[PDB]
Amino acid sequence: AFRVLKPWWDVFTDYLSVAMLMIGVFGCTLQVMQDKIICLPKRVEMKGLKTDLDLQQYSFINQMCYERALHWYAKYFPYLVLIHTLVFMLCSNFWFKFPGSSSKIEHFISILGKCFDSPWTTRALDKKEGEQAKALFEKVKKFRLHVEEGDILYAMYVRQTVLKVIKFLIIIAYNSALVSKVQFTVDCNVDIQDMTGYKNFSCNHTMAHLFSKLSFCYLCFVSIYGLTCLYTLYWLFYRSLREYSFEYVRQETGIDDIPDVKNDFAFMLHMIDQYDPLYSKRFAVFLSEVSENKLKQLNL
Amino acid sequence: AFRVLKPWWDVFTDYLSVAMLMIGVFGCTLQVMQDKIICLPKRVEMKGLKTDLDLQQYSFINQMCYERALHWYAKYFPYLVLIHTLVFMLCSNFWFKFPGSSSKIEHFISILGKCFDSPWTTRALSDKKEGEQAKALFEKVKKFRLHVEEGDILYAMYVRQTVLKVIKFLIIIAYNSALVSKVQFTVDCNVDIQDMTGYKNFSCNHTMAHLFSKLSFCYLCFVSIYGLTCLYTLYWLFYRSLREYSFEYVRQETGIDDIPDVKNDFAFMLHMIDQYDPLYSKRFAVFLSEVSENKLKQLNL
Amino acid sequence: PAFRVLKPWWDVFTDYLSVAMLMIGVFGCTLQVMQDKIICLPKRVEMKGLKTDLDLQQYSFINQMCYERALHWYAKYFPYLVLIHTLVFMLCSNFWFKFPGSSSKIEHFISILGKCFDSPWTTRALSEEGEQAKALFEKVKKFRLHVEEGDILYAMYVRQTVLKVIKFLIIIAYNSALVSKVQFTVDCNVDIQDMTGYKNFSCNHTMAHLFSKLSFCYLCFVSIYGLTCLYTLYWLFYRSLREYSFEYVRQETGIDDIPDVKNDFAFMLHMIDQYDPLYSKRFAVFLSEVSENKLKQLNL
Amino acid sequence: AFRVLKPWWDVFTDYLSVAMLMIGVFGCTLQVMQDKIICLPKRVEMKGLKTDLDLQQYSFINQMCYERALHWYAKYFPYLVLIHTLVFMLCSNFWFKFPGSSSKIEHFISILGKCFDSPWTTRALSEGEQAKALFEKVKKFRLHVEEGDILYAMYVRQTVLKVIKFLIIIAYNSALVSKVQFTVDCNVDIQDMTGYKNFSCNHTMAHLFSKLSFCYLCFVSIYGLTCLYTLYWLFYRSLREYSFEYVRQETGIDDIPDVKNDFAFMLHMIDQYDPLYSKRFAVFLSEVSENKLKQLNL
Amino acid sequence: AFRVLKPWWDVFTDYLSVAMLMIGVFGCTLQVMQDKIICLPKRVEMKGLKTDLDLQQYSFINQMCYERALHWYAKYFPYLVLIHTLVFMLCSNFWFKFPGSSSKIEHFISILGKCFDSPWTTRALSEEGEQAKALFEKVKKFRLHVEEGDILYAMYVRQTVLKVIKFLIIIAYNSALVSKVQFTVDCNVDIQDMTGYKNFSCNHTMAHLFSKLSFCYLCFVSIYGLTCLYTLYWLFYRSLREYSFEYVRQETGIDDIPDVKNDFAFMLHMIDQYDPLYSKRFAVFLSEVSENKLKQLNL
Amino acid sequence: AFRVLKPWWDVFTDYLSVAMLMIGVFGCTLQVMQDKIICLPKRVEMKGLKTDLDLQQYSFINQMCYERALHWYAKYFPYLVLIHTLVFMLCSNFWFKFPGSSSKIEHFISILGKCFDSPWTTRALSEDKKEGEQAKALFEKVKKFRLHVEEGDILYAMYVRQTVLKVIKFLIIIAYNSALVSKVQFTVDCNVDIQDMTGYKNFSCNHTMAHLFSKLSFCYLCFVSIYGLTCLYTLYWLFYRSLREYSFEYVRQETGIDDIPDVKNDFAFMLHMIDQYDPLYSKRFAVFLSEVSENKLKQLNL
Repeated sequence: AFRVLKPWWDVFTDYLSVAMLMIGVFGCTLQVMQDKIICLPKRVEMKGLKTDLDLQQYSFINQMCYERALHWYAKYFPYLVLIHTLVFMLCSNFWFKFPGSSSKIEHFISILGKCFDSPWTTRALDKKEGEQAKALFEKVKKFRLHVEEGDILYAMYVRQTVLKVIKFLIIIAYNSALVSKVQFTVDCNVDIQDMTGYKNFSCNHTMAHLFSKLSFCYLCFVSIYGLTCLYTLYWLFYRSLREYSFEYVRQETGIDDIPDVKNDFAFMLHMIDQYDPLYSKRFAVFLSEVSENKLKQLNL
Repeated sequence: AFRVLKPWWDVFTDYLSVAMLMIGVFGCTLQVMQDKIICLPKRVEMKGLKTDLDLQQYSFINQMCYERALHWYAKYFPYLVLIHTLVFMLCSNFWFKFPGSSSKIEHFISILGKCFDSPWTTRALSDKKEGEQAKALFEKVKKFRLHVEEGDILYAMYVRQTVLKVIKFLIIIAYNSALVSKVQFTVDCNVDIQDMTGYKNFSCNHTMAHLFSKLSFCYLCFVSIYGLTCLYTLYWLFYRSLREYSFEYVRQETGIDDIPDVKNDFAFMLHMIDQYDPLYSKRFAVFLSEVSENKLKQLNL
Repeated sequence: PAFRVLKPWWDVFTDYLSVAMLMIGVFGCTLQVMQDKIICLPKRVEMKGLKTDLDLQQYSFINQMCYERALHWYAKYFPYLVLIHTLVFMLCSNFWFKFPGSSSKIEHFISILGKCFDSPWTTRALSEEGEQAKALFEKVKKFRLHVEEGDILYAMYVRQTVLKVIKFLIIIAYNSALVSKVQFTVDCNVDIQDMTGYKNFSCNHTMAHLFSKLSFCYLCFVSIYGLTCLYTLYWLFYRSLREYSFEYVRQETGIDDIPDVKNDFAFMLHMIDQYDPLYSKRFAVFLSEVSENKLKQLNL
Repeated sequence: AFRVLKPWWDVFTDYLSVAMLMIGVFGCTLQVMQDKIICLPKRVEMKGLKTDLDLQQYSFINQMCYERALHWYAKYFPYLVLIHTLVFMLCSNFWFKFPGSSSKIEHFISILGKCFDSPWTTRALSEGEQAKALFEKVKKFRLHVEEGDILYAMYVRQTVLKVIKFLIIIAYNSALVSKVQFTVDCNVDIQDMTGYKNFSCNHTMAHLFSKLSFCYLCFVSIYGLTCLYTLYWLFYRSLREYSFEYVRQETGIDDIPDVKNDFAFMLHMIDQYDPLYSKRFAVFLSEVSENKLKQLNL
Repeated sequence: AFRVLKPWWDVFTDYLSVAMLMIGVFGCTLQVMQDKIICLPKRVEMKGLKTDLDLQQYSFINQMCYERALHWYAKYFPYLVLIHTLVFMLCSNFWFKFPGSSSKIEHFISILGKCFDSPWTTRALSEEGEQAKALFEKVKKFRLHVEEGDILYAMYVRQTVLKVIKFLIIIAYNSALVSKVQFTVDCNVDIQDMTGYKNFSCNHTMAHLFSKLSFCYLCFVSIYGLTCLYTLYWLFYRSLREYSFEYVRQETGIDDIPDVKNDFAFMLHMIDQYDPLYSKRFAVFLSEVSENKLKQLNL
Repeated sequence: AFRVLKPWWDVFTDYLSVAMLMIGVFGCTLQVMQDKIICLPKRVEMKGLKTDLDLQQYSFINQMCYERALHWYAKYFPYLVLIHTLVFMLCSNFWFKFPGSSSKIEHFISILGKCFDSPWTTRALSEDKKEGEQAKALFEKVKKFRLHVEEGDILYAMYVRQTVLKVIKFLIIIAYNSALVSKVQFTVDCNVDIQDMTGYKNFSCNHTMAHLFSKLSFCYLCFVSIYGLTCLYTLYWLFYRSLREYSFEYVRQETGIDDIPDVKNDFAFMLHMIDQYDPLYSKRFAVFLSEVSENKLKQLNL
């Protein structure tokens, strides 16, 4: 379970991602359920000017004008938003499922769940209990040795953060670059004259008020997501958390003989701190020696 | 079950927000389907005049008019209502959802639950496990009184939340009241798409106008209620100093005149939870006297 | 859930009729926006048809101006008014377990009723363990010490029925005074005479002969439901339910000491009794000093 | 559930397969919607030339033009993408769920899981009935699976075929992705009925189709590169043998046997998921452990 | 459940049936989604001739032409694919759901299940007793009931023969008249008084798409034919009318179990195509010395 | 469920009938989805004649022509198929659902289940106080039910009449379908008289969905013919053996316990019809039907 294995960063990131997906879906829905460009030939008691063009030559005119006079961004913005949202979504689903980094999370979560609600921790401040305590101590030592050398628990996190930050920067730049070229009334000087007669036509993209407005809203939302990502990166460069400073536990437990948590164990403890400040205490409790000997002696 | 600390105000808030969201959804659904503008040129057995304009010049006329004539409010009111309603709904839920502030409320609620159910309180109100449980509850009460009674952080967050809600309510009422007088039926569009189409001035009729305007008033009305609730809210936390309680009535009630008058976060939480069921306060304050510790020790002894 | 016994027949009939009225309102709104509304034509006063010579957008301007300033306020937005009134009635009916004191007292009473209805010791005493009887007795003291001190829940149903009756009267008045304005063929004289060309016009509001009939049906429902609330006046006005006197149980059980409760305990007891005359007998056992003394002696 | 027996050459490939299925679905949907070709007869302040052709002869013109004047790839690209994607999925599907050998894989998985948490495993690292049953299961595995070939060959072909398919897909969707254009120049002979001989056509979904085709080219390149790396891994380890050296030297047991053929292949493949079940299997397969268990049976 | 009797033939048959049903569904979806034959009257600065005929007359022309010009395979092809697919799918999956052998299938399944995880079976094969004796006696009685009568040795044979015949017929028809699914044809309808013109040229819009799904379906039919031919070859090239527990005698220790023939032979031989050792788990009940040893242990 | 109370005849019947319903449904779809008669006015390098009729006068022409020009069978075929299939399906299951005759079948099912595998049955058929109690209870229940049921004929009359009605309906369906199947053609000729309004009197109509209707009707005739053949065969097998008296002659001769007599009327019919599912429950229910079993149970009570 990752409910406790998710800092304050990755609930706001998740909510903003879901909001972006909803915005993109609505934009694409409006793009599909519309009429798009509707162009007519420029003519350079009132009475209308009878253009005298059929209902198929007008379909050809509109088709050529759309994909020869409307810029790149204005015509596919929902697709670009959807793709970038997919990138920022499945760039935060790797380290929880990447190759070789799946079993360790489950093992650590199982250990944390198992070694939490026991009488020994409360009594810190018959044969079955002692045997279970010794088995838990041996398993904890074996697991801590297991996650002690190959530490894919910061490289994955740091890499995910770096990719997220780079994507945020590029997305903001691109979005703010061309969001000035999505206009309503374009002047398509498309030259197909041997068939449809008229030379230059004017065009009026239908959905170009929701396009710019949705682009501004999406740019603001992506700005918030990028600032949150930058702050999360800053927390990753504010203090070397590759080892844990088990000073509070050692001082306020009376069992100050446990080794200091380092590498993946320290990373997991620091992350769990954002959930509840007792899981690392539980691991340290089932990470000592004198208390283990006392448990063995009380087992008999 | 963080429901004990949610007064009648936070109960009406969810319902009013749901009503506003439903109104917005219906409005957007209506604006999506029905053809919006139907504009025609003007003349600025009586036979009908023949304009002689095709079925694409008519669509261009309609598209230009329904983007250069109809005002902003009438064009996009449902979206504004949806955004404002979502913001208002989110604001109230961000008092206990503050990152890292869920712990204090959870501890207070669980400690109150453990204090309101033990038989030790009734025994003191006139074995072996009883004294141990009473002593452990007293120790937990001291620990919460040590940590959960450190600073008035929570009472400094609800005040800000209520102030923000009031400011938003004033803004929403002002904007809607000022600009809900420009959603009209027969607007006049004077657009110079004249060489292309043929005629200069025209009249337009936003089909889904007389409905939307009516809906607006409903929203305005609903908004008032929410704002009004906030008003009474900004009288529970303003007319009295809710950061220093006084459990003198309960102490005189059960006889033990030894439980002190709590202050700061403990006082705020007690005085806020009391309005839901004003009896758990006495039970909670009961496990705050040295008589309880002495009785637990003697019973254990 | 678990509230099936807090409803006399009046509540059940009201729920059924309200569901039906909501269904009718939904169907009405679907019809009101499902098909072609008012169709209007311009009055023009060997056979030969008269050629009006009006296009297919001039006609839509005519129809839209002549079906928003000619049909009366009832005929146009009728189904919406029906839906609004149905929702108002539903909220008025189901607001007995939402207010704070209502929820608290209802929770306490429901818990006590569930505990007592499955009390084997109650049946054992009624035939002529250990501290479970004492726990039940303490729970009963808690219940009829918190709940049985005032009529907090007794005014809620004392006002909700009144409000529902007033609303029923108002609805009958409105839908019966303005139900003669839904006429099929209306005459609209709108002065859109320069744009379209012809001044006066006649209109047929196609979906009228159905809708008007529907209104009658709606009134019929809002009649029967109303009368139901009327009888709910009697059970709240016939004899003072402020006290419940289980005098019959005293003779039928052999223990002439069961208390005669009053106030909100009495109200809830009488109402639950109207749902089923089986909970009172079972719950009376843990309400007498004789049973407490018998349990205390049997412990010895 | 075959979740452990899946190297890095089994996760990214599956994900890219899902992506290919999605791209094909979107393309097929788009071709289902929209209108396709819209063609008009050419002339082989200016009033437009009145073509003056009915509304059914125009449908005849468009129907002829979009059948005799649009290239094979561009006319049916989404269907081809879907078919090729399903084909490349099916081959990988039977790799670990082959028709007539799924029993062996499940048996090996069950035996490995049982051997993972043996009570004597920790004792050797530092009550005989369960150990005896596990020893019997291990003996059954050594008798049946170790003598059984024709399991590594399946995982040889289920990577050999995909490489050829990837090369062919790149080749086919390489050249014929320059003949998916916008405007064509149809010159058909329907002149006695429609009236005009040569006409110009403008396929509607062509730019988006070209973009989606380039995207599918990139994703297929990724999948093919993953397959090529997997094949190179198979061909750059000679991993049809077992050499219990690390677990033996780390435990001290001097009776660890060497597995060949199917057991060796399974060990080498699962050796990417976690290098711990191999130690448990080696411990269960050490005859000194069996002798110690027999002595302790007293 | 009954999946135990499912050789490679059953897997291939189920898969190809799914594929054929998919192709037929995708065809009959488009069979009426788009518009069928668009036909216009032939005329037997370029300027377009004006036909001058209304919309209803054009609808009548199309209706007469695309029912007097398009061949009995170009028009109702998807329905033919669907009918043939249903026949070739319900011809199989009839052994397991036919009265007259459904009880036999149930008895075979129950006998397989009962003599599979017997507590004494572990001891007997590797090296409580009353239950094993009861199961053995019940199995023996069931075998004696099913000993005489090939009520199951001919059902599968006839099903395979039927599928072979249908495969040959389908690969004859659908490959002999796949030369008429075509684009523009020449309708020579005679409706001249009403519409106005005699000879018309037509274009069946979904032509060079049906004539490709046709080759796809012909390939799928060929594949299912190959699988059915191999199954038939397995059926009538080796003597499956009598089993042989030769390996059991030389690999278990009880050299007195007889060879069950007829229905028991067919059921055992078919099961052996899925997992051989399972038969061994029942072979312990095929020796009377096993019952004697069980009685001795119970003694 | 009395699935075992159903011969092969009703195994395929309530299957083939299902198929019939399917065809009907499809037809109804192709009756409401696709179009119908598109009739045009008759005229008794050329240019086409311009009829000069609008898109509503053509609607009135088509509506009158395909209501007074297309015969009754072709106008509504599919509804007839659905109704006839419904009649056959309803008459199919009026045996085990009628009021006042479901009880006997349920009692027979319960008794057959009790006696199918009973330790006393095996003990008597091989060559505990609870065992004796169960055997005595079974013998008492069997003795009660034997007098309870086998007095009338409410178990053979129902099936005989149901088969008779099904055969009659199959005959009628074949007659009607094979009779008026030469009146579904493409080009019918509507010489209607609406000329003061439209303008032309003699017009020709071409029912759009005609050939598909003829093909589906031939299919339905074939399937109903198969069902009729099955009904006829079952009828021959039901009225030739005189199943009102069943004697376990085979069981008596292969067991030698000549104390179970021959049942009569309804019990005989129920046993003989159960004989078409599994001839193992028959001997099982026959075993606890002799004085020897009750006598042995009474002796074992001591």
